[PDB]
Amino acid sequence: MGFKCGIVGLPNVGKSTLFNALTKAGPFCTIEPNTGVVPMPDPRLDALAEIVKPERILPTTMEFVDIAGLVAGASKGEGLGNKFLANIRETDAIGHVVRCFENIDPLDDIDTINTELALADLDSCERAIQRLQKRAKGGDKEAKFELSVMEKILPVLENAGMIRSVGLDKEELQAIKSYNFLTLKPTMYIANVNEDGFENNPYLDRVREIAAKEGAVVVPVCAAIESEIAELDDEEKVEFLQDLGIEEPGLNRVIRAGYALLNLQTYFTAGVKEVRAWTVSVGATAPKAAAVIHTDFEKGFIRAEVIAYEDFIQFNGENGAKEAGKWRLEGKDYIVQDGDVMHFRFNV
Repeated sequence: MGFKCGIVGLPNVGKSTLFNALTKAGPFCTIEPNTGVVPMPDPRLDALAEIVKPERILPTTMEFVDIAGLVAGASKGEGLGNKFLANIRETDAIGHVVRCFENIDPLDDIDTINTELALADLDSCERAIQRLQKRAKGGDKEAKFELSVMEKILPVLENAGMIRSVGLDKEELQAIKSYNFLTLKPTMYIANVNEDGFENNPYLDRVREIAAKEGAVVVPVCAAIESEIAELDDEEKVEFLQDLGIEEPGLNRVIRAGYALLNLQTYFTAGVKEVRAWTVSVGATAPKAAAVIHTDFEKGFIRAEVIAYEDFIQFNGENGAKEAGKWRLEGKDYIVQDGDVMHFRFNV
């Protein structure tokens, strides 16, 4: 959708251990514009590879961005050259690291940052109201429509609330898109714990408590335990894992949780030459999905040949599934499903 999640956090909370784990680890694809770009870790790839035996395997990517600058008075601070807020502006969602062990209600911590986001949005909202008012006083119908949206979010921002928590409809969103409001960015909590934190943890519970209220995802990592795995060899690490019920780097969970947060889904193409993960927004039709591969699919699309991920696996590839009849022709309004194995036609 834009493809950036910004990692934010209070000064002593592991943001750093976590974003370095993420940077270390960034088949035959060379991605090298990577101030936080990583390959999506997706075990569907290898599972597909096992059936298909492709020469190459091409995951997709997730971009994370480590938000520079100081938090404590970001809103006032910006006039002084603080970039916390502008940095957040260049992203599409927010992964919000919360210290979830001792050395204080987690809410106070989370509030420290949300205050500064709401305060900046308030200032935007107030300044907009002044301009849009004078347009509307002059009969300007669009400006009356935006203003009325401003006037719904204003008192929410006055009270440190999030624009994302206001039930605005699509027309309403559409009209305020251009403000690039910070408190409208989707967010998930990255609850950072001790290598022994997952368990009976009053902190982590209170964060889950807080998230439940606003529909938010919470993803526990131990950035301690996570930063370890990260300065071992390619493979000189396997034996490190098993030692508990984490079957993979708990980091892979944060990568996938942020890919979701940006509303992204994967579909796959699979053949003897390659298995590739392809990114589209949730709810894309096949033609939108397809246009990701080539731009003439927009107009040129004829059909999608589609197998549900679960069938491709079960029936061992495309001739299996065909045999079992799980190989569908789908059309212009088919809504791509997570992990569909697709082949697109622009000829018979």
